[PDB]
Amino acid sequence: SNAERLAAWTRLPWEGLRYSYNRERRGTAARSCPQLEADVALKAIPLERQLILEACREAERFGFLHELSIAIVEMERLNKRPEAEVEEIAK
Amino acid sequence: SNAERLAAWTRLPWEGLRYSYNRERRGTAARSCPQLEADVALKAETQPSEIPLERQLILEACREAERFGFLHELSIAIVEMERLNKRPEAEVEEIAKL
Repeated sequence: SNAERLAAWTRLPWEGLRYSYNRERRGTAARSCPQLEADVALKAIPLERQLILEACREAERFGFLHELSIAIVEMERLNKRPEAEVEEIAK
Repeated sequence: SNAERLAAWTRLPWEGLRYSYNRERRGTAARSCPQLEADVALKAETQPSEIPLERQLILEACREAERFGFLHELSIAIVEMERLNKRPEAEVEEIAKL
């Protein structure tokens, strides 16, 4: 789905991305960042990718994947991801 | 936090991982290995799940290191043990990004 594409396209570290997931999950019963990280540790693709992937899937399950994708693109542009590569995820 | 990252990354058995936890907890009020083992075993008892107890033990130990301020020392010790078991260096850099 688009959750996997988004998770595979991003270049941000989870250390940064976790703030956007935490922001856009507001109002939903999706897992917190502590819960996502703990579930990935307890049920043990590179680890950081797994966390991003689990976050994006959770956003899709709880209906805020579009909001998260907007925030990720914003963070990417803040870290100078070229527009030609933002074009890849806009489709 | 980085406790969850470390616990997810390590493949060491608790039988081995308990040594680095016990060595790096010196000087702190962190729980001993038997205290962690009894606590986690009871928690796994009161909430039965498919989660391997060893994975809960390791996560608890990493969280305890973070609480008492020796998580960085525990990460170094864990990586040394993993390197002794020939954990591929490409995987070591994944955890070294902390």
